[PDB]
Amino acid sequence: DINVVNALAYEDFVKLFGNVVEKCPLISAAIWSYRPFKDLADIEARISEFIHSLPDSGKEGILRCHPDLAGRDLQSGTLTPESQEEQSQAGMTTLDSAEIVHMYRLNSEYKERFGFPFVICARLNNKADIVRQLSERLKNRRTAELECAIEEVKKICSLRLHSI
Amino acid sequence: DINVVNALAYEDFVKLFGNVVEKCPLISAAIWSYRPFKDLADIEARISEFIHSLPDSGKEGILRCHPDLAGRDLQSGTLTPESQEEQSQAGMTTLDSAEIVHMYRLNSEYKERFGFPFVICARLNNKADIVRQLSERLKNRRTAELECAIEEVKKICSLRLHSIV
Ligand SMILES: Nc1nc2[nH]cnc2c(=O)[nH]1
Ligand SMILES: Nc1nc2[nH]cnc2c(=O)[nH]1
Repeated sequence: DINVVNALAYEDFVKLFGNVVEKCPLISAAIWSYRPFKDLADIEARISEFIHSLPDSGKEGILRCHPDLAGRDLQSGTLTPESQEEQSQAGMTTLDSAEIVHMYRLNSEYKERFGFPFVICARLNNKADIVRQLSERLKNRRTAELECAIEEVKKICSLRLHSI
Repeated sequence: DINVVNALAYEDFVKLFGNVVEKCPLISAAIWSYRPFKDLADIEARISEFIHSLPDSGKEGILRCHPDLAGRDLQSGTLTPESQEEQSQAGMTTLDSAEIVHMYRLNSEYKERFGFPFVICARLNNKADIVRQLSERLKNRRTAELECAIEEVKKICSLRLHSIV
């Protein structure tokens, strides 16, 4: 109900929507300035516009706020509730020993190449697609990869928003 | 050592500097793109330029990530380690029932007017100073207050950085 959303104090709006972009409450806090919203699509569009207004470093920064697939946070049970649901859904919590090592190596190569973590919309992909995509995007030039990666962020955000 | 800072993996740089702007690790994460940093001043300069490049809503967003002085999070013991230290140093952790209620009302008026929390460099102000600032700044136009508040965020950030040093 967008009417209830529109009457939210900023503190409650930030509590409700503060993690639609992983560890970036500033982004959802910002868009509250554009209330009232027509609908959830309006909120989505504002978030996309905000991300797009950022310098490249800002986009890279958003990426760096995301946890590795199957990395330290997943293994240590210190993911945000959203990342935990997403990573479980993509098969990350039931990887075997060889798969864990493989994800480590792939993540390591990616982050060494690009200087931010590998991000892919987990809810839209299964385990096998994830590995294929890691390997494929590993071949991208940095500018093209930044665009690709941010598109994945925007997909994650849309799903998060619609899960609320 | 700035050499040691420059050698940090982004994951470690974010871990160390991720809260120099309250609940805004994104800012520390972004500026790592600009390494090597010449010095501490370069880091602060990159932080300042990043914030300045945001739309006004982004600057408001940053403000909205800060907890109220003496507010719900302080009472619940759920402030960030830095925020707790800053507010304790400013005398917010030893207010009586009356004071706790009074902080609430001035903050309510302010946030209703401006649409973001009252932010002041707390390590540079005592109990009384804070109230006077709140009452004076309540008079500002919104355009001006945003600029005033963001300057305070940058002061807080500067001192958070120096504490790490
Ligand atoms: N959905 C999703 N994709 C990711 N890509 C990298 N980390 C994540 C995560 O936590 N969730
Ligand atoms: N230093 C400091 N100033 C503030 N102004 C409003 N909240 C805070 C806070 O947590 N710390």
